[PDB]
Amino acid sequence: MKITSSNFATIATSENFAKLSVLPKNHREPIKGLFKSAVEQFSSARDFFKNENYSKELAEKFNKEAVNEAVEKLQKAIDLAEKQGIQFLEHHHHHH
Amino acid sequence: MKITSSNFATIATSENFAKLSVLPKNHREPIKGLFKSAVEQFSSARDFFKNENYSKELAEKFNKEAVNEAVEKLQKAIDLAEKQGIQFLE
Repeated sequence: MKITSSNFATIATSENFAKLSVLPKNHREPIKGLFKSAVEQFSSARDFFKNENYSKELAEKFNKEAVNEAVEKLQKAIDLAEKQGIQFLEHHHHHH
Repeated sequence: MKITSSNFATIATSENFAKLSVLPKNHREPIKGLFKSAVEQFSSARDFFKNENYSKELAEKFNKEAVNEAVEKLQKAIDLAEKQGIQFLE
């Protein structure tokens, strides 16, 4: 699947994370690492908005670049995982 | 009510998790966390039988203790919730 800034949060779920548990430790730990790293970086990308010493311009720029790096990392983990036959869950709007 | 292995599925639902967004935040956050943590753990406990590197004795032992723990979580979640006036279905 294609990770974007819009759909990140709806794909990087504990469910999709739990699917990684079938890979051998050799392949599983680095993928779990990229996944949890992207998620930590994504969920922190807006924190400069609340930092009073940062301008709105810089906080918006940083937010944008942190998200794009987290998206890149999640794409890397998903792509590594799909080559091993893992199929992640899409977001089905009518289920929420 | 009081949570057990058989009743966990019937109680921890989206409907019941829906009733919790109405809560005031200081109460709303930890009870949503406990609830969500319980569900995720109840489910992960089933992947123990998928691990071919686990003896069936070990996989069953871990399955119970994980379930048991998820039951503790959902119980207090429900304790902490009903104390704020949320009726759940039996």
